[PDB]
Amino acid sequence: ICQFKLVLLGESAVGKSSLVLRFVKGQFHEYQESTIGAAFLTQSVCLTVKFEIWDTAGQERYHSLAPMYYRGAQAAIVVYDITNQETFARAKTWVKELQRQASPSIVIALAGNKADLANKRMVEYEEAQAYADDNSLLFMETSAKTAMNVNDLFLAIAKKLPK
Amino acid sequence: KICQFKLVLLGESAVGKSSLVLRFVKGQFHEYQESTIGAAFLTQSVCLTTVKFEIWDTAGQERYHSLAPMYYRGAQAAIVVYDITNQETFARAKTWVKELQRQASPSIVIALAGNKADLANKRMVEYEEAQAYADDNSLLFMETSAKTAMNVNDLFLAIAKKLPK
Ligand SMILES: Nc1nc2c(ncn2[C@@H]2O[C@H](COP(=O)(O)OP(=O)(O)O)[C@@H](O)[C@H]2O)c(=O)[nH]1
Ligand SMILES: Nc1nc2c(ncn2[C@@H]2O[C@H](COP(=O)(O)OP(=O)(O)O)[C@@H](O)[C@H]2O)c(=O)[nH]1
Repeated sequence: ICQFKLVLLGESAVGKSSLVLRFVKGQFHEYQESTIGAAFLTQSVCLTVKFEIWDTAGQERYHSLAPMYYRGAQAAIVVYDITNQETFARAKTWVKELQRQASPSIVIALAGNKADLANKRMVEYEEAQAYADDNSLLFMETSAKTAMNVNDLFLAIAKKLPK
Repeated sequence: KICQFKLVLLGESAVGKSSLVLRFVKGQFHEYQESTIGAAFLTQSVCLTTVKFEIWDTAGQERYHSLAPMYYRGAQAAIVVYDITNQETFARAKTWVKELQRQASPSIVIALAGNKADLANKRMVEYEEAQAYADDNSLLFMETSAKTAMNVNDLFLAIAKKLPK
């Protein structure tokens, strides 16, 4: 079993907490408090890769916390909301921050969350894909609400990590 | 440069959480008044860069550990209070330190306050047990008196110095 630390980043309300709860606990409850209720949570994927997952919900404003959150992190997911263009712009700022401040070996994924609300889409799939490709990022659209692509994002990260 | 943070107070009922908050925020103490800060939260600052605290009291809510998600969400600091005249309160402070370490952001700054230190002629919690305990858990520690204001401002100052700039 390989075990790694993974951090979730992104604007408040994009779905960071929901994504971690869906992956770790299997479930979703709408309008819950925006937190994972735990200092960190753990879950695995079999190829076995075990993730210790740190959420930044409630802490998004505090970029000087970066040293602590990124120390010993092997992976990160930057999350945006596909219905909110500003959150995609914001995601780029965190991708940049990871690139400048996290370990040079960190595996970064971008998640376009709330893809169940594709009718209210404001960030084009092809736009985020090009951006992800330009930055050597993993990219998927996700829905914590339905579970669409949630486990599979963590699996894609697991495959990119060292053995 | 005003950094503003959220701070939560934990500890057994009657240790002095509400008194400590009112002393820092309003400057004053009134003995035997209701165990509440009379506000959803209160704000006060410390100048170093000015650090502003939005302070949540748990007085009246101590039983309900299931509220922790809401209280700890977006919190950057916490103070766990005990009463230096009451050993069970110190034993209890350890339970809340453990709850914060398990359930709050890993980045949270945690302080330990031995309150009612003005009643040193009724002391039952050894300062050295408390200090050793604080050291083992990477906590800030001071004894305080909401009643006289001894060390109350300086406790929040010490927390402010440890928080991110
Ligand atoms: N429709 C939809 N709502 C979601 C999704 N993920 C999260 N939410 C909701 O969006 C709000 C914010 O989610 P939350 O996980 O707390 O975001 P966080 O602040 O980034 O941790 C809550 O009401 C969630 O239930 C999703 O994939 N689809
Ligand atoms: N002697 C003394 N009494 C205090 C001190 N702090 C609080 N008290 C008193 O202890 C009682 C409980 O305090 P309170 O602040 O309501 O505790 P809380 O339930 O933790 O909010 C009240 O009668 C306070 O006036 C202190 O530093 N010294």
